[PDB]
Amino acid sequence: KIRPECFELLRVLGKGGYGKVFQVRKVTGANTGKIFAMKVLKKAMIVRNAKDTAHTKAERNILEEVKHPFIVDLIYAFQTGGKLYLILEYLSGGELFMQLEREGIFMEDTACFYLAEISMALGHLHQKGIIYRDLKPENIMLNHQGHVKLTDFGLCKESIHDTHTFCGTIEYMAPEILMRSGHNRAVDWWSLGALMYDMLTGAPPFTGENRKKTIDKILKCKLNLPPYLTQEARDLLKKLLKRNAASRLGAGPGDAGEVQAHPFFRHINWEELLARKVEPPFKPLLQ
Ligand SMILES: CCc1cncnc1N1CCN(Cc2nc3cc(C(F)(F)F)ccc3[nH]2)CC1
Ligand SMILES: [Zn+2]
Repeated sequence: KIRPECFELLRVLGKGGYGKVFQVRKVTGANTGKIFAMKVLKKAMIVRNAKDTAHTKAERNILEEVKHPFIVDLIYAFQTGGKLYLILEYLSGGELFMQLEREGIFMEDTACFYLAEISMALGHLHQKGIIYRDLKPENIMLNHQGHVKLTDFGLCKESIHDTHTFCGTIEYMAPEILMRSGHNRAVDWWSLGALMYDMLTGAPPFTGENRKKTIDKILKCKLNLPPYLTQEARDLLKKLLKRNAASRLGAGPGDAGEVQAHPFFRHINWEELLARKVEPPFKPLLQ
């Protein structure tokens, strides 16, 4: 019988309008002493909104349904009168954002490793009919070894809200999401490109002085390909960051297989990648 009393709270990892994420220690059962992450949602906040209530259901369904090395693991889920609890694996490696912030610009080999692992996670989600939408580098964490974990499947984590599409940065989201004109898994391959661009140039591809100007630039999609990148990196970017969603690399029947076949990923051994037998560019434990 998993209860809130089965866990002691250690610290707040995140705080938002709908609740909190804690680092916790399990103090009962065979897992006594194990460290987890605990997401606690406020029911009252959520049930007063039909979309959020659906989104909260979707989150738990997704987590219970996916199982993949590069996607965060759900260990337990329960609820009380006022709270919904999700017990996730604790990831000690931080957000991908922090590595990018420290490094300024990734070397291409570094970027390739992360994008390669992410592509496998995306392919898994798409097989399950799930769209990730937003690969801004805060939405990707690293485990203790330095491997990728997609984490963002639930409610908007902001305290102030703009519907939640526009509540955080929109710089990594596809034009057709911003226009609300209907979309599909192709938006993830767009977002992979935006993240790649961020990794290799220091900033996402389309940024304006304000929110209005940023949206305009994304819709116009006039990509500036820096001349310094390899031909492979440039070609992959040009095929991901396209306004015509159907024509994006990855948007076809092959999905992730299409992207993973690109010359930019030519040195990647996918069997070894998936088994996490490939040495990551950064080791959080050593940092
Ligand atoms: C739960 C997976 C995880 C595993 N291991 C270590 N760190 C992790 N997280 C990943 C998520 N990250 C961001 C975040 N999501 C949030 C959601 C909320 C919400 F309750 F929905 F309002 C509030 C604050 C939030 N902060 C906090 C640390
Ligand atoms: Zn919001």
